[PDB]
Amino acid sequence: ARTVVLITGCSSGIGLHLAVRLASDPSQSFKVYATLRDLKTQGRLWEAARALACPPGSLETLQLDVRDSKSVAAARERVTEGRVDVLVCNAGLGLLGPLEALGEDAVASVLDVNVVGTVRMLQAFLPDMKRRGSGRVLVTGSVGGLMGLPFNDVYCASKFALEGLCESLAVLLLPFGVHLSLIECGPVHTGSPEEVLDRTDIHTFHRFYQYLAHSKQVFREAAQNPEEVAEVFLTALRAPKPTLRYFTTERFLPLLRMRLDDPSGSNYVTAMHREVF
Amino acid sequence: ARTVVLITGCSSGIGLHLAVRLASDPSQSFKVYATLRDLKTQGRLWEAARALACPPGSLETLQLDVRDSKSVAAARERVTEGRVDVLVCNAGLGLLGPLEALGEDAVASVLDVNVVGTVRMLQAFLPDMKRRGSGRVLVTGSVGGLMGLPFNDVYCASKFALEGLCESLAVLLLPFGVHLSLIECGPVHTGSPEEVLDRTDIHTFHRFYQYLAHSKQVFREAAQNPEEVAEVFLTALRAPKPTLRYFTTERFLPLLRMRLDDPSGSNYVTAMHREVF
Ligand SMILES: C[C@]12CCC(=O)C[C@@H]1CC[C@@H]1[C@@H]2CC[C@]2(C)[C@@H](O)CC[C@@H]12
Ligand SMILES: C[C@]12CCC(=O)C[C@@H]1CC[C@@H]1[C@@H]2CC[C@]2(C)[C@@H](O)CC[C@@H]12
Repeated sequence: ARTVVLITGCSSGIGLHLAVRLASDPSQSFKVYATLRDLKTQGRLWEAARALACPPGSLETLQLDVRDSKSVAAARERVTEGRVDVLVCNAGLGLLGPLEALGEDAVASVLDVNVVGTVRMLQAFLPDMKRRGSGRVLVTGSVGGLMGLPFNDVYCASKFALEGLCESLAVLLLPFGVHLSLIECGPVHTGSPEEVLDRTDIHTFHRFYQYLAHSKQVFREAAQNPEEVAEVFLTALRAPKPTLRYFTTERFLPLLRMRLDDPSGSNYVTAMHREVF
Repeated sequence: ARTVVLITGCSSGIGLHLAVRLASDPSQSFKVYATLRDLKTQGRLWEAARALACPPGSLETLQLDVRDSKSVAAARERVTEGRVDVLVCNAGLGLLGPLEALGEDAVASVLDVNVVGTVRMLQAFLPDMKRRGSGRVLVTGSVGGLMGLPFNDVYCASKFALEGLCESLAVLLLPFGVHLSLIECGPVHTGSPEEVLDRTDIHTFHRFYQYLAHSKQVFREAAQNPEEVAEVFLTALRAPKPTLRYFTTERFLPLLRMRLDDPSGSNYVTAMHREVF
């Protein structure tokens, strides 16, 4: 009857706002499983759910740790309807800093949550979709998945990885009737200094500050409401033939095109260096 | 005096051929540390070294496991010259199959060797390069880093990740005088069926066969000599101002451009589906 949606990473941000947008939809078309790594963070989702007056039974929370394939399987068994019509792979971690200041565990964690975590969800959920010959997968992407950003080396690695993962899968899934799309987000309004200085050189440290200053100004001028981003997920959801990629904004497309039409990377690296520094 | 080169993944392929090309250079400009995960595989490198008559002391082998930051640090201490002029990040794993048939450990291993392994090398070696204000980093890339290939979902994820990692770093390293370049390789002439069938559906299994058939024909028609690929690394090495990206072939550039100029991904996914299936 209803469209069953399971969303990862609902404790804040896009995931939180998408979950309550869908559950509160005036048409009541959606049953939403909002999943979270730590149940102690669920308060914010329930406060938003109340604000939007989600009908009882339109929204349920599950604990799901995308690092643990047992946790993934336990949450899938909790989908009482026995299918997922829309899977939204949104859990993700950022990681910001000079590459040599990043702990090895932090690097592996970002990769595990952002890439392997999405692999675990797709392994768990794609089979029943392929069998039914139907289902929609939406994956939260980033501008940092489409072009490299300084001091985001590992975050960008992880978001570029989701691009390759999803594009590869889409080439195969086409004749199966299962549609996968990336939702490419720019900024969204959702170590300490001594720590970082201890792990890098003064010149890199200064470039980091410059990057942070520029980033803050891009964010204050350009950040989108998660309400507006969530509606782009909805657009993808309802598209009779969805495309592989949706963009939540036109903002970064000129930078992207400059990347796109000089494959040597020389124009992009130059332009981004000037843009930031 | 000599240009000190440390290359990862020298047991076969590009890494093996690049190592002996450099060590055997008639000019004797290069001292090469060819590194390998398992020393039992070093025979092939030494057979090639003899064939090309590398002078004694032009080539040394080190054991290096890019999964282990202690192994990385132990090999760096073995660079008797106390600097690395050229770091070649080439170790890599493939992974081929229906996504749901891939073991979780195999997925994590590919990511660890191909992405985190390269992060470990850059963390270990970039600091002294930035300090000197000089050094060249060359990273073995792939066509699968630039466009998604069906049944290579995790391999492509890993090779897309190297793109984001390197591009992000290049934006920063520009004013430091340290130059990083990807060398984008097409095919290079360097589970059992019951296993895979047990882990997927018959229809995906059949698409896998089709992909393998097409792949084999692309390889037989298009595979390059690693001798020819190694010379593209040399070109990058010697370029007074290197670009971010070198391509070893023009072959896949029409497919890439079609990807590049439809950001929605719709033309690429369609064209690649038709190309393979
Ligand atoms: C990381 C930031 C800033 C913080 C964030 O939420 C993600 C966002 C993605 C767009 C980036 C931006 C930093 C400034 C950049 C790099 C602009 O120059 C162009 C794209 C911007
Ligand atoms: C994985 C393969 C085949 C095996 C290999 O060594 C890597 C190589 C990269 C180019 C791929 C190719 C498979 C066939 C493809 C997908 C062609 O259609 C275009 C690019 C090709």
